[PDB]
This record gives sequence, C-alpha cells and structure tokens, in this order.
Amino acid sequence: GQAWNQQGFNQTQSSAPWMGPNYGV
Amino acid sequence: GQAWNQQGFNQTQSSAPWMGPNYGV
Amino acid sequence: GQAWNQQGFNQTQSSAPWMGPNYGV
Amino acid sequence: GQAWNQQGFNQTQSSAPWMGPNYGV
Amino acid sequence: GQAWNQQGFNQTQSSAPWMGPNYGV
Amino acid sequence: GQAWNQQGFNQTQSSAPWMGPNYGV
Repeated sequence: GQAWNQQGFNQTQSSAPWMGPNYGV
Repeated sequence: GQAWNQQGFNQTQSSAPWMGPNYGV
Repeated sequence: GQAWNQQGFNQTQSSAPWMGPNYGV
Repeated sequence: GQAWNQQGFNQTQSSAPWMGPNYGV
Repeated sequence: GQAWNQQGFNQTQSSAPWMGPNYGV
Repeated sequence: GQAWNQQGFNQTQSSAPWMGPNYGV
C-alpha cells in the first residue's frame, strides 16, 4: 500500500559558554 | 492502505552559560 | 484504511545560567 | 568600576507544521 | 575599569514542515 | 582599561521540508 513518511527532523540546539577565573583587581 | 505520517520533530533547546569565580577587588 | 498522523513535535526548552562565586570587594 | 554582564540569551522556539488539503476517499 | 561581558547568544529555532495536497484515493 | 568580551554566538536553526503533490491512487 501507499505511504508517505517523514521521520527524524529532531533538531537539538546547545550552548555552553564559559569565562575563566576572573582575577579583576 | 494509504497513510501520511510525520514523526519526530522534537526540537530541544538548551543553554548552560557560566562565569568563573569572580575575585573583583 | 486512510490515516493522517502527526506524532512528536514535543519541543522542550531549557536555560541554566550561572555566575561564579562573586568576591566583590 | 568592575562589572560582570550577561545580556541576550533570549532563546525563541517556533513550530509551524502543515498538512495539505486531504481528499481521502 | 574592568569589565566582563557576554552579549548575544540569542539562539532561535524554527521548524515549518509541509505536506502537499493529498489526493489519497 | 581591561575588558573581556564575547559577542555574537547567535545560533539560528531552521528546517523547511516539503512533500510534493501526492496523487496516491
């Protein structure tokens, strides 16, 4: 039989910035 | 039989920023 | 038999920021 | 003077699926 | 004076799928 | 004066799938 499929498309988005130890004197 | 499907599309979005130990003297 | 389906689409959104120990003297 | 800033991070998430006119006879 | 900045990071996520006119006889 | 900057990082994600006119007889 006929069939139309669309699997997947799971779009994952990540963001992990970082600033190092700030010795601001 | 005929069938039209759309599975998945689960879009997950994350954000984990970080600022290090701030010794601001 | 005919069938039209739309499964998934569960969009999850997260945010976990962080500021480090602030020694602001 | 010292300053630690984190501007933006406004994460917007959208989803606009569509199934066309279904003449399922 | 000292300053630590993190601007932007606005992550936008979109999804606009489409299935055409389905004449499923 | 000293300055630590992180500009941009605006990550945009898009998805525009398409299925053509389905004459499924």
